[PDB]
Amino acid sequence: ARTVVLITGCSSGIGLHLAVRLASDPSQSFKVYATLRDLKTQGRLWEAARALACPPGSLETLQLDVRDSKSVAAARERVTEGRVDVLVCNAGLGLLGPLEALGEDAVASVLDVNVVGTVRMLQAFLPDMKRRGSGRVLVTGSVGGLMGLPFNDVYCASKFALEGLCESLAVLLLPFGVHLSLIECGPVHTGSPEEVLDRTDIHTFHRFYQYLAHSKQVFREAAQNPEEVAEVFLTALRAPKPTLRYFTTERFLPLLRMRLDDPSGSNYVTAMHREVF
Amino acid sequence: ARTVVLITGCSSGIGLHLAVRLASDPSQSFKVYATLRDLKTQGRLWEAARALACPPGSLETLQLDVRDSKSVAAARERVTEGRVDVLVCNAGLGLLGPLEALGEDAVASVLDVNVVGTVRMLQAFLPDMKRRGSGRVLVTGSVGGLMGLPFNDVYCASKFALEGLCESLAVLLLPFGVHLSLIECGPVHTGSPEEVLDRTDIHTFHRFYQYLAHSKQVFREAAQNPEEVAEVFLTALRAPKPTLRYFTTERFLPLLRMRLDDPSGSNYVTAMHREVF
Ligand SMILES: C[C@]12CCC(=O)C[C@@H]1CC[C@@H]1[C@@H]2CC[C@]2(C)[C@@H](O)CC[C@@H]12
Ligand SMILES: C[C@]12CCC(=O)C[C@@H]1CC[C@@H]1[C@@H]2CC[C@]2(C)[C@@H](O)CC[C@@H]12
Repeated sequence: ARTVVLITGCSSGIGLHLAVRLASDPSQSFKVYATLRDLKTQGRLWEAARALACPPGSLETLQLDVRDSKSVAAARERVTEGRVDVLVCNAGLGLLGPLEALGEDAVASVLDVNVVGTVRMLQAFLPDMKRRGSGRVLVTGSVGGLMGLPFNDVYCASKFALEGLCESLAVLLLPFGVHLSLIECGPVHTGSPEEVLDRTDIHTFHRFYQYLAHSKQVFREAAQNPEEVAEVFLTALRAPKPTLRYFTTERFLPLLRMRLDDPSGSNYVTAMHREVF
Repeated sequence: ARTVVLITGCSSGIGLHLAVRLASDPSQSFKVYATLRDLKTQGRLWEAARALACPPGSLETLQLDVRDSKSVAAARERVTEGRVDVLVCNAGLGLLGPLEALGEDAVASVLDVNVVGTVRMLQAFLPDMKRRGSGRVLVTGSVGGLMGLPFNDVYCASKFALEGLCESLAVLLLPFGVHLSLIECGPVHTGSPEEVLDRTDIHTFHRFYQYLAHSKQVFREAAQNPEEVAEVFLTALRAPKPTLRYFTTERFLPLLRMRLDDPSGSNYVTAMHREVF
């Protein structure tokens, strides 16, 4: 009857706002499983759910740790309807800093949550979709998945990885009737200094500050409401033939095109260096 | 005096051929540390070294496991010259199959060797390069880093990740005088069926066969000599101002451009589906 949606990473941000947008939809078309790594963070989702007056039974929370394939399987068994019509792979971690200041565990964690975590969800959920010959997968992407950003080396690695993962899968899934799309987000309004200085050189440290200053100004001028981003997920959801990629904004497309039409990377690296520094 | 080169993944392929090309250079400009995960595989490198008559002391082998930051640090201490002029990040794993048939450990291993392994090398070696204000980093890339290939979902994820990692770093390293370049390789002439069938559906299994058939024909028609690929690394090495990206072939550039100029991904996914299936 209803469209069953399971969303990862609902404790804040896009995931939180998408979950309550869908559950509160005036048409009541959606049953939403909002999943979270730590149940102690669920308060914010329930406060938003109340604000939007989600009908009882339109929204349920599950604990799901995308690092643990047992946790993934336990949450899938909790989908009482026995299918997922829309899977939204949104859990993700950022990681910001000079590459040599990043702990090895932090690097592996970002990769595990952002890439392997999405692999675990797709392994768990794609089979029943392929069998039914139907289902929609939406994956939260980033501008940092489409072009490299300084001091985001590992975050960008992880978001570029989701691009390759999803594009590869889409080439195969086409004749199966299962549609996968990336939702490419720019900024969204959702170590300490001594720590970082201890792990890098003064010149890199200064470039980091410059990057942070520029980033803050891009964010204050350009950040989108998660309400507006969530509606782009909805657009993808309802598209009779969805495309592989949706963009939540036109903002970064000129930078992207400059990347796109000089494959040597020389124009992009130059332009981004000037843009930031 | 000599240009000190440390290359990862020298047991076969590009890494093996690049190592002996450099060590055997008639000019004797290069001292090469060819590194390998398992020393039992070093025979092939030494057979090639003899064939090309590398002078004694032009080539040394080190054991290096890019999964282990202690192994990385132990090999760096073995660079008797106390600097690395050229770091070649080439170790890599493939992974081929229906996504749901891939073991979780195999997925994590590919990511660890191909992405985190390269992060470990850059963390270990970039600091002294930035300090000197000089050094060249060359990273073995792939066509699968630039466009998604069906049944290579995790391999492509890993090779897309190297793109984001390197591009992000290049934006920063520009004013430091340290130059990083990807060398984008097409095919290079360097589970059992019951296993895979047990882990997927018959229809995906059949698409896998089709992909393998097409792949084999692309390889037989298009595979390059690693001798020819190694010379593209040399070109990058010697370029007074290197670009971010070198391509070893023009072959896949029409497919890439079609990807590049439809950001929605719709033309690429369609064209690649038709190309393979
Ligand atoms: C990381 C930031 C800033 C913080 C964030 O939420 C993600 C966002 C993605 C767009 C980036 C931006 C930093 C400034 C950049 C790099 C602009 O120059 C162009 C794209 C911007
Ligand atoms: C994985 C393969 C085949 C095996 C290999 O060594 C890597 C190589 C990269 C180019 C791929 C190719 C498979 C066939 C493809 C997908 C062609 O259609 C275009 C690019 C090709």
